[PDB]
Amino acid sequence: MGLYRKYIEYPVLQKILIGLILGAIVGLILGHYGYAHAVHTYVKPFGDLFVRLLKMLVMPIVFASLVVGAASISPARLGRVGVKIVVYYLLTSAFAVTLGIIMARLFNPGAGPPLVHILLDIVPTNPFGALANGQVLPTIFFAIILGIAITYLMNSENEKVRKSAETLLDAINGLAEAMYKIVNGVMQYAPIGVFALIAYVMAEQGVHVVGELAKVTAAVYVGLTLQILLVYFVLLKIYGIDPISFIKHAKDAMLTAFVTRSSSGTLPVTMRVAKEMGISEGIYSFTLPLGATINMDGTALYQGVCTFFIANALGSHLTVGQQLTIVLTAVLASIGTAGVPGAGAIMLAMVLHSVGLPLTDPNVAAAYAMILGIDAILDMGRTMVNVTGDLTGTAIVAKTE
Ligand SMILES: N[C@@H](CC(=O)O)C(=O)O
Repeated sequence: MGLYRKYIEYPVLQKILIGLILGAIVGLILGHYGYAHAVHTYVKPFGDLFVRLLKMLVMPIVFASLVVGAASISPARLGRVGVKIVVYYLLTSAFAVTLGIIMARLFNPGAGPPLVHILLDIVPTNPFGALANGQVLPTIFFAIILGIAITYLMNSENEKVRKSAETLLDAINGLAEAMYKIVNGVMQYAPIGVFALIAYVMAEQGVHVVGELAKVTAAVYVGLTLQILLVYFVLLKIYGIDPISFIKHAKDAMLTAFVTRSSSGTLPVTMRVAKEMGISEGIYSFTLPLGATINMDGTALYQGVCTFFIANALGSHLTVGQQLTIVLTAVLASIGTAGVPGAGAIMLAMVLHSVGLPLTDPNVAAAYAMILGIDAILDMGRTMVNVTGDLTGTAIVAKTE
């Protein structure tokens, strides 16, 4: 076709980066000349199509890949990896949100759920209904249950049941391997989408990011970088794995999660960098699709610093906010959020409705609107630390096995 084949000749991460750079440059130039409605009605629909594709991909890829993932064995490896991976994700997410409580105290703010039905909603009251209407967490539950039942059926004695279980597992594996090819097809289109998205985001609200609300995003970025270098480095340093080689060996997945702003949009490159890391296929194949959508350390560290930006601009106080329930509801919102770009803001609204200062006041929508505008640049570092937390967990359970 001509220049199209040269466009599918470049490597991907030497192209999404040039899209981000030439999006931020043209966004700043068109923000210095006041073309904000021009970008918002001409260039932003490409980024909205990109976000539409990354939302489309998440629901088959969290079901079929997770059913295939729960086919190592039923008892031993699955049980031990399950317990020592969910408690690992819980401690990493809780340490991230208590770092967020630690943050915005050395840093500054910017001036200018019935508590058991949330856990009972994990069990889906209808599996196809909880697969249609979003609901990533009950889809995860039903997918793990179906995987365990399929790996029980494959060890049966009747030949017809064995053939039927093998055919069902091969069908779901065909869907889970077709969704990765659709991910590759989307991430070929990705530089146009990230160009449009960062162009609009730098144009509309990002023109004054460094003037005011610079200390909140400085708090987010310094907290995420210190989260990396003070949790993941020490967790690789406990179990005897050199972590600078871990960054230089997983920088592929780190960078594509940094630019595409989706944890579940970087699942194939995270799987290929685990195999290029050589973790082992049977030991990552369950915990990477689980960890892609059950632990988000970026949103966990992000909800605390967002609630401290809102509550310390014009809010009640910090100890009247009762930070322990902020930690708990932020861990729950990190667990229950999806892997799309603009996901954690809605769960942040859920956190604020659940802990205090709900979204009805005339001085809470004005603080939330600025962070809804600036959410798109924080999503980058959020998904970056999420995918490298997944990779860190896979390397840890590679060590203790
Ligand atoms: N972008 C995050 C969610 C968020 O921070 O809004 C994810 O893909 O999981």
